[PDB]
Amino acid sequence: QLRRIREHPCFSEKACHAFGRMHLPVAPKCNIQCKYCIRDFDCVNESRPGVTSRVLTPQEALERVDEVLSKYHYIKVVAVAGPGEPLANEETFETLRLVGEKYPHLILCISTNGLLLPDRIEDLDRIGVTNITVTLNAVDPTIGEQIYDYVIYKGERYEGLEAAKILLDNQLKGIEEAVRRKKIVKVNTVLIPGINDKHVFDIARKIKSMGVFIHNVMPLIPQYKFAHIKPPTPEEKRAIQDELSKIIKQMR
Ligand code: SF4
Ligand code: SF4
Ligand SMILES: [Cl-]
Repeated sequence: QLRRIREHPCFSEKACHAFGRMHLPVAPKCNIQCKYCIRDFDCVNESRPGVTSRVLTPQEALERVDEVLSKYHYIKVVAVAGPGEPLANEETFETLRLVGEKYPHLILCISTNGLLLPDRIEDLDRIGVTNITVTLNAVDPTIGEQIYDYVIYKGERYEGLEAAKILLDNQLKGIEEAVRRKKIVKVNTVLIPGINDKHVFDIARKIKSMGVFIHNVMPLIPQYKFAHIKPPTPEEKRAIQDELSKIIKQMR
C-alpha cells in the first residue's frame, strides 16, 4: 504494498531516495525524561542532535505546509515528531486535523515515546494518522529503569522501576492497539552500549511477534547522563543490524 509504505521515506528504502517528508514542530512539551536527552533540543529520538526548532501554532504549521507544498512537490509525508512528545500536546491533534482535512493526499505520521499511545490512539486513528513511530528502548523494565529519569502520567511524576514499568506497559498496549487498528508501526531503539546493546535482540523478537513493520536501531548520541558512554562504532552498529534483520526488517 500500500501507498502509506511505498511512498513513505522512513518505511521504504526506495521511497527514501525519491520522496520527502516534513516535520511540524507543534509539540514542545514532553512527559518523560530520557537519560540521553537535553530538553533544549528537538526530541533526539526522531531528530538529528542539537537542533532547536521554532515552535509553531497549529495555524502557523498549516501555513508552512501550504508554502512547502507550493515550492516542492516531492513531499509525501507530514509528521509531528517534536520538539517534545507529540502525544503530550493537544496542538499535535489540532495540527494533523487541519492538515488532513485540507490535504487528504498527504500521509500523516507521528513519533512518540509511547507513554500516551494507549490513551490517544483512538484520536490518531480518527484524525487519519496511518504511520506511527514508537521509541522502545527496553522490554525489560529493569533495563528501562537505567534509561529514564522519570515519567509523568495522569498528573503524577514517577521515578525508578515504577516509572519504567508504567512506561513499558503503555508502550506495549499502545503498539498492540495501533497494530490492531491496521496502523503501520516503526520502532526506534537507541543502542546504548552496556545498557541495552544485547537486550535489543529481546526487543526485536517482541515487536516482531506484535506485528511491528520495521525496526530502526539508532546509535546513542552521548548526552546528558549518558554523555560519557562510548557510542557504538559504525561497524558495531551494522553487525547488530545485520543480525536483527533475520528477526525483523531493519531501517537502513
Ligand atoms: S521523549 Fe526523551 S528524547 Fe524525546 S524530548 Fe522527551 S525526554 Fe527528550
Ligand atoms: S515522525 Fe519519524 S517516521 Fe514519521 S516522517 Fe518523521 S522521521 Fe519519518
Ligand atoms: Cl494505501
